[PDB]
Amino acid sequence: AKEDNIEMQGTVLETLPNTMFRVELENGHVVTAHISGKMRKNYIRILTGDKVTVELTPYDLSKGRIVFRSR
Repeated sequence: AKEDNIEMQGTVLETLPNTMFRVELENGHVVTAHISGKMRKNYIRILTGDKVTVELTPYDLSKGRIVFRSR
């Protein structure tokens, strides 16, 4: 409605500790992201350079998360 979270994704540049994504965004900046928890165990597998989603907030632009497969 007003301050909602946007899907606004990237290129995986690192696959981080367990299965996370140090992603270069569509805006040109590096963000830390995880996938959305749910699909991890129907394991929809990805590596260092895959087409990730990365949803983020209005306020905190340094982070993100693979919501639904959009790129």
